[PDB]
Amino acid sequence: KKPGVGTYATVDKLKAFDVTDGKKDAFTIKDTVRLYNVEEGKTYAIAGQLYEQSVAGDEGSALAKAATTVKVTASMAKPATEVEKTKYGEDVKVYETEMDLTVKREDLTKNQVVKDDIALVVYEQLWAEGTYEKVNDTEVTPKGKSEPVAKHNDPQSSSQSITAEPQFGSLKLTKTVTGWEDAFAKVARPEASYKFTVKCVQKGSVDEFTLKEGEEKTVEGIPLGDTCTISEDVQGAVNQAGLKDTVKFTAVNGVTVDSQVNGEAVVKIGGTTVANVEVTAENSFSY
Repeated sequence: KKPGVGTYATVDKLKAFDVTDGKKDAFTIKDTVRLYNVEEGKTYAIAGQLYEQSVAGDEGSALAKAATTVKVTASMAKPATEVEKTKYGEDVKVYETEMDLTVKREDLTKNQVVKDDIALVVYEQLWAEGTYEKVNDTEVTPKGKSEPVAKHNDPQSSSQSITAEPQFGSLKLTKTVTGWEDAFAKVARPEASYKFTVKCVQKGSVDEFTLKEGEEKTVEGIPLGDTCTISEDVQGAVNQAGLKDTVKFTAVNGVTVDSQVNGEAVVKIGGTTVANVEVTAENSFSY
């Protein structure tokens, strides 16, 4: 029997949190530390670090760090999990304590649009009594070449994983028509089909579709703060109506829509601000 260490990471009792929550400036990862086959009455040092998964273990890349000393006692004992017993034996003695790892929301988002879930992971080390020169509240200083007696530096650990989950916005587009003239039209008004392409730059999306007059289409899952472009096939509209088409874009809820070329709009979907945006493209036909 040799000492071991394990961890279970949570945020507000859960395995994920909303990283695009503007009301939060930081998040606290509860790092529940499980000490295996340690000696009652000895004083160990423990350290934890929080990393984004792709750089997990890279010194300099830590989002948060914590360190402390723990004098192991019987009152800390907790029942072993089946996973713990499988690894360490059915008689493994488990002692539990905890530390907090607090990360600033801006160190996750970089104050930029968040496209995808950010995978996080907690690493932990256990240091035996006398093996560390000192401990501050972030790091254990070794005695020269000394090392922890156990580590849990496991980047694929589900137990130590946390997901920083972004929320998403959406864009609804509705087509309207004014100025139709049967003398010039080449199709029946209710059969006219108006072609659009909606692109969202941070999402990396291209959605092509048609709307008849009065129809709508929604593009979902747009990163908050994304820039979205809407492009109509204006010549296709002109060909069907037999008239010039001035496309007039509007949006509800005070959202601005910019149009620098006829049939082209740019709109922001949320902030880095309204998240479910609704735009109307009016095909204003005239001779």
